[PDB]
Amino acid sequence: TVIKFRAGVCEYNEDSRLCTPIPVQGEIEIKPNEEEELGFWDFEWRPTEKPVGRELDPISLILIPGETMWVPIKSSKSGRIFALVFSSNERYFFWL
Repeated sequence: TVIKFRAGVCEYNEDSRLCTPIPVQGEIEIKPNEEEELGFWDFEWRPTEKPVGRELDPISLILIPGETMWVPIKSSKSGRIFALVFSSNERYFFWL
């Protein structure tokens, strides 16, 4: 049952090395893992909403409280960007 929801991603700037929220809203897709093996609510994102001059694409997101660390706030001035980082390079940032 790949359900669908509405959230946002997080673009990064190499000139300042920062992770701000993307102006595009797009949407996510709740998924019960590829075959309900890890019970991981795979969240598939995709440009299916109203963008703002920034063309994006589908981004497979994962949710594991026992593997990827949950980062709702990165100290300093920050609204609410839920970012999950594992250890190698599977670290994505999201904002609602």
